[PDB]
Amino acid sequence: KKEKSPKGKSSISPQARAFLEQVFRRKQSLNSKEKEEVAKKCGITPLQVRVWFINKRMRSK
Repeated sequence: KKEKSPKGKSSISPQARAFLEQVFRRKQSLNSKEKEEVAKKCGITPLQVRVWFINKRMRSK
C-alpha cells in the first residue's frame, strides 16, 4: 500500500546490517512480495528493498 515513510536521513540504527542481514539470510531472490513482505517485517520499504538490496545484493543490475 505504501502510506508515508521516506526513511532517508543519513542512516539507520545497527539494524542497517542486522535487518538486511536476516533479510539476505532468509533467501536471495526477494521478489515484489518479499520486498514488501520483508520490508514490513525486517524494517525496509518497497522503495528500499529495491535500491537497498541493489547494493546489498547486486545480482544483475
